[PDB]
Amino acid sequence: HIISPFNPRYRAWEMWLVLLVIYSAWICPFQFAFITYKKDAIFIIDNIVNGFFAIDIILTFFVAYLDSHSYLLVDSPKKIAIRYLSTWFAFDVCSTAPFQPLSLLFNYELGFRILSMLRLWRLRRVSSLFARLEKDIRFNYFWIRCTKLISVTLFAIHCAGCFNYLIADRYPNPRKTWIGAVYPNFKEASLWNRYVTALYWSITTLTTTGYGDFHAENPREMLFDIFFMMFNLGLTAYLIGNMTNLVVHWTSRTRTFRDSVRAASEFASRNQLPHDIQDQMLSHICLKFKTEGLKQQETLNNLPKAIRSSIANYLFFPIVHNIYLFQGVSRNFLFQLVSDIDAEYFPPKEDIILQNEAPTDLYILVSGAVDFTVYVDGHDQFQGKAVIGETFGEVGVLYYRPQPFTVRTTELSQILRISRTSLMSAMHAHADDGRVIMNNLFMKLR
Amino acid sequence: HIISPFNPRYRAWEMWLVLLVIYSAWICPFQFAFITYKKDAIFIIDNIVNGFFAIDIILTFFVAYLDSHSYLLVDSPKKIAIRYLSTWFAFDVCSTAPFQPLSLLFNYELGFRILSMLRLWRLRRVSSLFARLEKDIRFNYFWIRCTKLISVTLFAIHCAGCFNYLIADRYPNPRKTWIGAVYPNFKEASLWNRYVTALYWSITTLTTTGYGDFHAENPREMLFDIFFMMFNLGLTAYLIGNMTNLVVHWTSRTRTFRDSVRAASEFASRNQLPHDIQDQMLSHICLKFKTEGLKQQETLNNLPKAIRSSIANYLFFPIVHNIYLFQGVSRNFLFQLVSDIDAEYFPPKEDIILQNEAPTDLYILVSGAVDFTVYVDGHDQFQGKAVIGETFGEVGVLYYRPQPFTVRTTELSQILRISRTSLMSAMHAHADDGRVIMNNLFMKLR
Amino acid sequence: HIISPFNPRYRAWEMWLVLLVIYSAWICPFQFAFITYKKDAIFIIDNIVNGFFAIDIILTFFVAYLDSHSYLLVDSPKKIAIRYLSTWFAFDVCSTAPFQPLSLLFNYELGFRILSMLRLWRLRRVSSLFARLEKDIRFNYFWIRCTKLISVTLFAIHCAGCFNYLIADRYPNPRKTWIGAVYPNFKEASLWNRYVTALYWSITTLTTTGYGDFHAENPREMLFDIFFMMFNLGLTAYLIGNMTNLVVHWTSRTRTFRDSVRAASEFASRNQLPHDIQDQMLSHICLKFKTEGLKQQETLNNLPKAIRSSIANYLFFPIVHNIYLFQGVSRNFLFQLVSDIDAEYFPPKEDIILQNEAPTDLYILVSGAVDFTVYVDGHDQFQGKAVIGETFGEVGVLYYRPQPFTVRTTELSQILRISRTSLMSAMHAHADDGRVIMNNLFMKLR
Amino acid sequence: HIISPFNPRYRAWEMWLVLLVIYSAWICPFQFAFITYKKDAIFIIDNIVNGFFAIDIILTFFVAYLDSHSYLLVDSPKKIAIRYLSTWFAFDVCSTAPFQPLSLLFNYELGFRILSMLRLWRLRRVSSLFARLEKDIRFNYFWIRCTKLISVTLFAIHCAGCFNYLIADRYPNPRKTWIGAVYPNFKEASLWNRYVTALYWSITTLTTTGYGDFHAENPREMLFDIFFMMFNLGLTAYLIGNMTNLVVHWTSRTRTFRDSVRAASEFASRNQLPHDIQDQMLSHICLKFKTEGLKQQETLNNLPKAIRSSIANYLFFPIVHNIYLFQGVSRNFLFQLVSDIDAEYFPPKEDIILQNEAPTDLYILVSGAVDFTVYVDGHDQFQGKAVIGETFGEVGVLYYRPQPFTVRTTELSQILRISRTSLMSAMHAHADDGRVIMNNLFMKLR
Ligand SMILES: CCCCCCCCCCCCCC(=O)O[C@@H](COC(=O)CCCCCCCC)COP(=O)(O)O
Ligand SMILES: CCCCCCCCCCCCCC(=O)O[C@@H](COC(=O)CCCCCCCC)COP(=O)(O)O
Ligand SMILES: CCCCCCCCCCCCCC(=O)O[C@@H](COC(=O)CCCCCCCC)COP(=O)(O)O
Ligand SMILES: CCCCCCCCCCCCCC(=O)O[C@@H](COC(=O)CCCCCCCC)COP(=O)(O)O
Ligand SMILES: CC(C)CCC[C@@H](C)[C@H]1CC[C@H]2[C@@H]3CC[C@@H]4C[C@@H](O)CC[C@]4(C)[C@H]3CC[C@]12C
Ligand SMILES: CC(C)CCC[C@@H](C)[C@H]1CC[C@H]2[C@@H]3CC[C@@H]4C[C@@H](O)CC[C@]4(C)[C@H]3CC[C@]12C
Ligand SMILES: CC(C)CCC[C@@H](C)[C@H]1CC[C@H]2[C@@H]3CC[C@@H]4C[C@@H](O)CC[C@]4(C)[C@H]3CC[C@]12C
Ligand SMILES: CC(C)CCC[C@@H](C)[C@H]1CC[C@H]2[C@@H]3CC[C@@H]4C[C@@H](O)CC[C@]4(C)[C@H]3CC[C@]12C
Repeated sequence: HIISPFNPRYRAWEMWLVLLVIYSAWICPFQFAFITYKKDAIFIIDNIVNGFFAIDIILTFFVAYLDSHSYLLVDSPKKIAIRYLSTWFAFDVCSTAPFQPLSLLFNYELGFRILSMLRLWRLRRVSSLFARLEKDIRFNYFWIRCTKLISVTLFAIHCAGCFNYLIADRYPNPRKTWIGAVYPNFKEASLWNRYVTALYWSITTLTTTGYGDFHAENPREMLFDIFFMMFNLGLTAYLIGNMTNLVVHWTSRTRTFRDSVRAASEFASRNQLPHDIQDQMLSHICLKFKTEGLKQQETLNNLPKAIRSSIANYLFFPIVHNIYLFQGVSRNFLFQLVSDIDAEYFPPKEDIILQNEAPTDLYILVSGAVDFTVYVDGHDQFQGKAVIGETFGEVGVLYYRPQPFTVRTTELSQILRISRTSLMSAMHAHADDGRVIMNNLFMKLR
Repeated sequence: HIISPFNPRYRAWEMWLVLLVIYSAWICPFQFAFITYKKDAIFIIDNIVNGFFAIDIILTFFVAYLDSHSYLLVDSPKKIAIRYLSTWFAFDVCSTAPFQPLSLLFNYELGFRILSMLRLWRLRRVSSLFARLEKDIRFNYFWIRCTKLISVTLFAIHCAGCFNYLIADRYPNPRKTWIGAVYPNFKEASLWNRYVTALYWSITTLTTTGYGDFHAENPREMLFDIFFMMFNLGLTAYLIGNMTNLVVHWTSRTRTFRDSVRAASEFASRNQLPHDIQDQMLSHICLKFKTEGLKQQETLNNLPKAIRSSIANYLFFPIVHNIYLFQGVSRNFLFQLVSDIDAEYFPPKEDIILQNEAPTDLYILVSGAVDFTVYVDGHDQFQGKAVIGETFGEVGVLYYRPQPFTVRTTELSQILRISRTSLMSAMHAHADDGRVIMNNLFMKLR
Repeated sequence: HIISPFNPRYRAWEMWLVLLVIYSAWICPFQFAFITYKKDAIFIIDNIVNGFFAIDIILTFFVAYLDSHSYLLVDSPKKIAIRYLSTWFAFDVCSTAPFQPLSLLFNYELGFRILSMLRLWRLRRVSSLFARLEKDIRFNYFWIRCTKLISVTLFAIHCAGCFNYLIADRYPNPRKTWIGAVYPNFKEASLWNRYVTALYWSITTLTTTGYGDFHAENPREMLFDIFFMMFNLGLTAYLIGNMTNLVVHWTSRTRTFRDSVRAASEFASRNQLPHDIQDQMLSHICLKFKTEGLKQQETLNNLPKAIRSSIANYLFFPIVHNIYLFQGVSRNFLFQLVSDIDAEYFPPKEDIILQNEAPTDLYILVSGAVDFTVYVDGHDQFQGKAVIGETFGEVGVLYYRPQPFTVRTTELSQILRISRTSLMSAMHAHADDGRVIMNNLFMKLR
Repeated sequence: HIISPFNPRYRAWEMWLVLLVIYSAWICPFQFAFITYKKDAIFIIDNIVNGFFAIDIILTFFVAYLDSHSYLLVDSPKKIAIRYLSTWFAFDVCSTAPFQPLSLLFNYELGFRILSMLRLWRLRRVSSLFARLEKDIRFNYFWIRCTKLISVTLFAIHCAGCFNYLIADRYPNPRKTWIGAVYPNFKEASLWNRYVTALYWSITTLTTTGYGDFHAENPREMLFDIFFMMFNLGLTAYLIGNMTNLVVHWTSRTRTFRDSVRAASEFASRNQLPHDIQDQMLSHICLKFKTEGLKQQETLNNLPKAIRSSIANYLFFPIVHNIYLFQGVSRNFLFQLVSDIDAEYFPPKEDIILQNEAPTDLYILVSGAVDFTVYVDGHDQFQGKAVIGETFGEVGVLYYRPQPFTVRTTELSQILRISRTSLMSAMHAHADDGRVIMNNLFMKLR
């Protein structure tokens, strides 16, 4: 018996009202200044529009809302009328109520047009849409906000141009007005010439060009220009502020990358490192930026540490499920195993593990070739290998001994890292470490 | 015997002085240029205003202040005169002292008007108010500062317009001035036409429009325009800077939210997660933003860790006071218990606790339904439940064993979390853990 | 059989195309408005340019690209045509296709010039270059982006000026146009005068000056100015946003330094420290800023903790290799030793180690003199020394006893710091600590 | 034999050169356009200025500099000539060399004035001063940078005005120039009228007003305005960027404070806390902001942890030196004791320690009254006290028992905090804890 605020009916009703509001807001100054009122072909359409909003006044009592403290619903139509009658009812029933149609049919005009300028309270619904669409996900945020600013700027042009043409009509002596002193016969021309002339006056003093045509002579008009140029100063400052937000935010990523590269280059050229350490640092920052892992670190560390477990369970479980070491290790162990795996990504020709380094982490390959050569003991050649899926670092499992070989990449790779302390934290989950240790003993003895 | 600076008398005295300062600052250029001086109907009011400030000069010796290093008072009127006589006394006694009324009554004028332009030192009190109202809590900060800028801009318009009308009066050959070459008979017109014309000239070169009327011909006036247009360049840059602060600060929250959603969507569409993990991540960020917990985390972690204990004592003590487990647990234990409770809030249909997960935390419901179904062992149906107030996670109290069921939400909930390490930290507070363990044994055996 | 996208041939082919695109984009409005078409001396060059792009349409099928998910290559020409035929093929084959040369040779003009305005789709390659050069390392980032903005601004001036000269030619009554009412005989003048006049009109309404010459009289031209001044408002806001990024980013370092100095001075002058502690704090921040160690800390702590080991191995191994203590300590121990050394840098006259201070760290000198004097027990003189390479702090190795002397610098120095906990972490690497302890015993006994 | 770069002689020599550079840069356009050259009264002064710079060319070989990698000196005049002859020698010896005085005395002019426009290379010294004064401590940073921008803007006005007056002189037909068509007789007027007219033209198109006088008619002049208005667009954007930095940086502190208060008020009014917890949170943030402890925390935690020990040794040693507990505790213990003391500051009426709270920290008063009342057991009245210097919290030294009383402030205080873990860390420093424990036993037994 109560209409939910997420039906397909009510949302299409709102968007039909939004098109109707845009119609009313475009007509109202153009009706206020140029055209007369006694003819009725637009009077019909205005009365129909007032009928639609009078229907909406009734129908907003049947609609549920979303409360702030308790969520997802408010029903039982008490407190709905308390919400609607306190916040938005008074100005809506002032705006919806016809006054010109009663003045026309009762006895009878300028004081009745000002009562028709209250139709602009209907323009809150466009603000409610541009509040919804920023916060909705499935839209470009830097498109909606510039659309909002273009809407406000175009409406300011329109309303100011029509009001100045009004104050040019109502004044005796057509000469010494802004349009009279240039065109001496202007009331006999069409609507398109007068409307384009008023619009052209208004935009040359909004966008602060100000050629020198169409300046003011009438002192009341000379008074209107003071308030309009104050308003244009304020709005132009606001517009430059929004475009500064769009430019600062659109290019933050590339600027932060170039900061990191400048800092690495100053640190390198200060201490005079030869070539190799420079190329390692700069290529490693280039491949941190091509796979943008900084936002990955932040947004993974903002997750509630169970959804990241389901992420790693999707990504790395069939890779860890088939290794040299792990054979029969009881997948209910693997669910608690997988969730601490921290992926990584590595440049080519970066010496990963050097000879006689004290061990720190397991390096499961997921892709990419690896080339191992003797370091210090062997001047050149020798042997060293590992292929997709084939782990290494299995010396420092429990042997606690340094790595035999050198580890230099050939083509780029993706290397998982279950480190030493993570392994020793996995040690207390016993009765399945026996299978791992049997795989170690039968692994190395063969 | 010494007036405190927080009386209701002295604050109303200051605000009466602020209205008097605004009066003096509006009159002084308008008196300096347009009107004469020999008539006395405003001379009376100016002498009365000088009387009020001469009273304030005496009365500021009886008032205490707030020192910088030691707080809350300085009394004993030594060092009050040392403060007042060193900082603000000289220019105040130069500004308050009448010079035109002595020139009028002594013997007698342009050199005496410049001595009346020193009345603008009285305008420090408006700066003191706009320093107080930013730092006071009970006002909108983005309203006060724009009011300050509108005040400075309007006063610049006013003073520049009146000074240019002065330099147009004092020059012989009324033609070849800015107002003379357009209106040849301008000294015979009223005050309102000349004042609106001067104001209209001034605003078309402050807001950089510059139509082309009212340009300068007199070379001293052509010299005045150089300094005024330098000043307008500086002030327009300052105004755009302040509106950039208001726009960058007004929309930081929505922009940060949309950053987080873009980063989550790039991380999802890079690694090709199917649907479910995307919808979990995006709905969890949407319900971190509807209940803005990031500012909550920051401002709770900036608190001195006793007021947050009183906060949690108000919020969660009658909820934890009535549980399945806790029955007679000696509320002086509960005061030390409650202060480490970390609240949280959760989306619907997010699988909270999965089957055979190694346990981490207690999950006391505060609201919201919970639905538990068999995971892996059971393909569908089965049973699992918990209602408002009914805790779960009571397996991993001391049993250290994985959870039996799956835990999926149905409608959204608020779930407290006293985690495993927090429980084991609460273990050393003994002689009341016996009641908890008896409640465990009689709880599970039934 | 497939051309790689990193050959020297294909890159020079692209840059030749970029010069050809700049040629076409400069000619096309200037051809559209000023000159005729029936003569053929430029028609030849345009057909040759269309030939070059028709060659490029074929040749872009033989070129490999870089995929997003898997890196470094895509070969095997399937999916290359799927990439190229879906993204960029349609507008390229619309732009490359000649239509004016077919209109000239088939039967025959304004509707055929608009088909020649589609040559501006060729201007995507300039956007691809200005996307590459920001992300490439070996270029100044704040030079490329301002070059991009100057390019867009100059092209807007050019195209708007030529389009307004077109709409001034095509209109009957040469008077009441923008160039007709000032120059009554303008079609008989040269190209340079008309082109400079159109360019001069366009820039006085792009850069919002607007003298007052050359305003519009024709109502269709009065309509064109509305769209052009809207566009200029948008572009001027965008340009101010980019220069705000350049100014905020160019002076962040000096502003952060001056923040730190202001905060230290307020903390000093609040609590009334005499002189010495002020000069120590301020000189220490000055020598943190002359050797900018903050970016060093950040970018070293962002490194993957093996490249920083190779850095410290290059920088400090021949310094630690020759000390009082270390003599025969088996350089495979030294590789694991060096990587935890944290360098530092110190001001002169800063009291480094005071008398009877509980010990915290080893202080190996690398440069700079050190002067030690008796503290408290000795009023003045006494003795204390250490020279380049000569360590101190060797009391608190295992003796766990306070330092004997005071340590005040004379000229500035660079002092390594292997702290107490780092030494005790190095203790478990035994069978070579015996040599260190023998060097201690024979060191102190002599 | 080598002049140090920090003598009082050489710095005064540099500042005399800076005044001479400002003289040359102001004269050079004004000499280039307005005045003739054959008279000699300024020719003398120019030759003298060239003599001063020819002396400086020699004298810059005797001066030491500061190297980048090794600091504080470079002597031994090899590599000084390598620095000076590579970087700055060529353009200095091109600028210093006279060419007009040789043209005047050799045989003989426009091509020789362009050789005199190379005197503007001498203007690097003003850039070196405005690089030094930002980085020097004893100057306001937001004053120097705005002075730099005003200097560049005024010089742009000056040079552009004089160059346009040159291109107005050199053209035949004095009518159809910018100054000719308004003043038909302008070459017969003085210097002040022509100079003010050129300056007034230049500033109305720098500050984008553009009245409508003084527009261009000569096509070469119409070409000059294009480059000058491009330059003014660029410089106006740069100026707005710098004022945006000054406004964003000048009001960051108050804006951050108001952020914290808005976040606390939203967190309070969301969860509906009654009054008391709101007033505690808001008054505690107000007294974190009146004594700005956030910058204190940052800049103390950036200190090298020995200077902060000397700070706490100056601030708190004679306060801790005289307590209830500590009597004879051997001040060489006190030097290691004091350095971990963390000061704090507290609002009035904030309940500091509640009844039956599990203890956390010692609370030595340094000022401010304290009022203790019974909590829960006692409804009202009771007793509780502590005065300046009199510690409390001495229950939980080793008794590990909750506090007896409640602790509510009356007037604001400053309370040191040596916490529980800091005390237990001080426990291993024995052979003087016996005196503390004797003071405990004789303290409580009395
Ligand atoms: C041709 C006819 C077209 C008709 C269709 C157009 C009608 C659309 C109408 C939408 C209106 C809602 C837009 C809104 O809500 O107003 C923004 C605020 O506007 C300002 O800047 C006002 C600064 C004033 C300048 C100071 C005055 C100086 C004294 C919110 O911006 P926010 O900060 O994002 O909330
Ligand atoms: C019609 C009559 C109305 C009379 C009533 C109005 C009187 C009110 C009067 C209030 C005055 C106090 C306002 C203040 O204090 O001046 C701000 C600073 O102003 C600037 O920008 C000055 C930039 C100059 C431009 C460089 C010059 C270029 C060479 C502080 O701003 P802050 O940074 O927030 O402190
Ligand atoms: C004399 C002849 C010279 C011919 C050579 C010049 C041709 C070069 C041509 C390069 C073009 C690529 C440059 C680009 O891509 O367009 C930037 C975006 O431009 C804007 O600002 C457009 C704002 C519109 C204002 C709103 C309109 C208001 C309704 C990207 O900027 P981004 O943000 O960095 O990506
Ligand atoms: C009346 C006679 C007075 C004579 C005395 C004055 C002589 C002083 C002369 C000082 C000069 C050094 C100042 C400097 O170095 O130039 C700043 C940079 O200037 C710009 O903005 C240039 C933007 C160009 C706009 C793009 C052009 C668009 C195509 C550094 O600013 P920075 O970023 O802080 O380094
Ligand atoms: C002189 C002339 C330029 C005046 C134009 C000013 C407009 C910018 C004014 C006229 C009516 C105003 C609208 C009417 C009230 C609206 C409801 C409010 O919840 C949001 C702002 C809201 C949408 C206003 C925005 C600003 C408007 C559109
Ligand atoms: C050419 C014309 C535009 C000059 C107007 C400049 C004004 C903006 C000047 C004139 C007098 C100045 C005021 C007088 C001194 C005031 C005391 C000081 O503690 C705060 C600034 C303070 C309030 C000044 C602000 C700027 C004012 C109001
Ligand atoms: C009224 C007149 C000023 C219009 C000029 C507008 C120009 C600024 C428009 C005209 C053609 C447009 C270009 C054509 C399409 C181009 C491909 C796109 O991938 C990047 C933008 C891209 C390069 C456009 C940038 C903006 C241009 C250059
Ligand atoms: C059209 C007219 C407005 C041209 C004026 C442009 C000036 C802004 C140019 C003219 C000469 C230029 C100066 C000459 C070279 C100087 C050395 C360099 O290390 C710092 C910039 C440096 C100081 C330049 C700054 C910009 C100046 C002062």
